[PDB]
Amino acid sequence: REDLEDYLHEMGEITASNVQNWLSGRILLIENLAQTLARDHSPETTQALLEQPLLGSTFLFTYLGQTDGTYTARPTSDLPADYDPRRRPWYNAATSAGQTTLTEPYMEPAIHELVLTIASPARQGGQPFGVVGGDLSLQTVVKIINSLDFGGMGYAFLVSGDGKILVHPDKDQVMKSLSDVYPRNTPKIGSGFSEAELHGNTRILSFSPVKGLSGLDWYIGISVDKDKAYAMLT
Ligand SMILES: NC(=[NH2+])NCCC[C@H](N)C(=O)O
Ligand code: NA
Repeated sequence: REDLEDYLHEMGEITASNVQNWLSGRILLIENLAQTLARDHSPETTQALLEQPLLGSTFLFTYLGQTDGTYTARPTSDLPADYDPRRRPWYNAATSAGQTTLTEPYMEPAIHELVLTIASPARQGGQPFGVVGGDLSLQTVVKIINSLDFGGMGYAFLVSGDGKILVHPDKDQVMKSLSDVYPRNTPKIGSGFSEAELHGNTRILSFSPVKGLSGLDWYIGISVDKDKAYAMLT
């Protein structure tokens, strides 16, 4: 029957769970770094803390955007001379969220590529002195969304609650609304399964929410080829 619906539900929960566990470990570093900088954030200690093998191999750039405009980042790169950390989208994201949150994908100014930033408000007893941040390329996340093994029948993407596709294997549909990519019979966020057409291919979409992301309701979208998926086992 439509036990394929049961398959898309389990794969959606497993993917959403694997993305949560993947982001939890990286959030652990930024919080551990923000709490250490809360105890000491002198340029001597901030330098030694920002350059360590665990942070360097995990994020493209690990940095502390201070409250007075001071910026320290590892590794260093070419940023505009008027670079103010407080005008950055990751600075206001951690401030408005009041906790460790994820930024929607934006253009990284140094390497010119889509990245998602983990950011925490660095405070010492409700007195914020800066915002700690770490950059994850959108390409890394896309690889983690599709780490599960499909039968070549579909893929998996990340979409927000409002319908804006965050990370996606197709670079075109990134940051575009769910209505833009699917103009007619736009899939609905949440349960259940929706039918749509993309590039002349009948597609079935399912959405499983990413549990555990404080401050965000992000859904793992699973878009599978309808005809290719109905090739079932015995
Ligand atoms: N010194 C650096 N290379 N910093 C790079 C990280 C900056 C951060 N991605 C931003 O958009 O503001
Ligand atoms: Na396909």
